[PDB]
Amino acid sequence: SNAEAMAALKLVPNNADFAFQFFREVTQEAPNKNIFYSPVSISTAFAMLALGARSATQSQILEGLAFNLTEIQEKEIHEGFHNLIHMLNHPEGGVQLNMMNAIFVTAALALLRKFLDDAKALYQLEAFTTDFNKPTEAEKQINDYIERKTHGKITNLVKDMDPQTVMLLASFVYFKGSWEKPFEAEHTEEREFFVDAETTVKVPMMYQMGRFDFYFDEELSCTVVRLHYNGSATAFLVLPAKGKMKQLEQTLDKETIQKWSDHLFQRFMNLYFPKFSISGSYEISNTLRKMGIVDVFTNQADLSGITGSPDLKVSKVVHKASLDVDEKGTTAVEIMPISFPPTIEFSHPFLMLIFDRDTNSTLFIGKIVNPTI
Ligand SMILES: C[C@]12CCC(=O)C=C1CC[C@@H]1[C@@H]2[C@@H](O)C[C@@]2(C)[C@H]1CC[C@]2(O)C(=O)CO
Ligand SMILES: NC[C@H]1O[C@H](O)[C@H](N)[C@@H](O)[C@@H]1O
Repeated sequence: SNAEAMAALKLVPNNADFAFQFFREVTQEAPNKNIFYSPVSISTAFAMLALGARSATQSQILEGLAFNLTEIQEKEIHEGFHNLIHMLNHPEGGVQLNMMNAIFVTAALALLRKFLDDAKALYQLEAFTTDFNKPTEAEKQINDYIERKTHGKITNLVKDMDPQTVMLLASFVYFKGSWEKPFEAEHTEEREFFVDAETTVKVPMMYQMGRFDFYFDEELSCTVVRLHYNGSATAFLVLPAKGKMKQLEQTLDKETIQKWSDHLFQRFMNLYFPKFSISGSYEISNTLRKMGIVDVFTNQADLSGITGSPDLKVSKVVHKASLDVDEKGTTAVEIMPISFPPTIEFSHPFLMLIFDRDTNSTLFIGKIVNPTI
């Protein structure tokens, strides 16, 4: 839904499929914890490796990313992702996501100019020769890099790095949206959030009254509220009924998303939503292995497009996503609402799904069980 987004849009179902398989996988390996990551950022970091991959290494990357090579060209995927990053990262554009990919490669290996140029042009890759036999100084320099790159918002990407690391793939992304409809800060008050409930925490609960996109599904036992950001990003806030999270996790896919957005309608309501911040920080190898991306991690990797020899493999891929949510920030037609409008209060665990409306991509997937962690 942006026309400049032509190449990016060809990617829309494949990226959404990947986004939600990844989600299904990760909620299994960690069933009662905060989950927070950037699908678009993971998809983008891996497609970028595909630039340098050959044969079955390459085919597994692209397929595990949910592309079917018999129906889409490799040219189009890279064109797609270049168009996507360009739109998400562009200053004049609707998101300013500032999502970043970096590789840290052992000084003991060669790099091809062809890979460095292709990956810079397409994917804005920064690549660093790294002496992993100085773990202390490697760690400190990598974390300083993430810190400086994120204007302070993300620090401590890596800790205790194997001195035999061949290549670290880093993707990281910080976001704070500006709300199309701001919450009034005078009315934020600490209220109770029900984690367990053997557990209960106090959270600053924001408040706003007004017309918001809303939908209830009975099938899933979920209240859906959708809030726009200024620009083109939008947030779906999904409140499952007590006892219905496991079920929502196991079903959630892009068809569920399309159902929701097809059926949202503006409803006047009292909205209570926590002011909070969340990080997710993962080494994502297993998850991707389980999704069928195998050889890239093993000695059977063909990354010869990177080094010019079949000597490279991905030792470690760290993904860190970070988000702040608060009240901020910035007429002639106003509804005459019913006497006792509904109240929706996100005060028990919920999903937060952040998308771009210009490229129809999933920017963030959050499962918030405890907004004070
Ligand atoms: C699932 C969906 C439609 C089917 C598909 O294969 C890919 C997606 C993922 C992104 C979704 C999209 C549509 O639903 C419209 C959405 C929600 C979009 C993100 C932003 C969006 O354009 C809107 O929020 C407009 O309401
Ligand atoms: N198949 C074409 C596509 O993939 C290659 O690996 C090239 N290096 C890149 O520039 C191009 O867009």
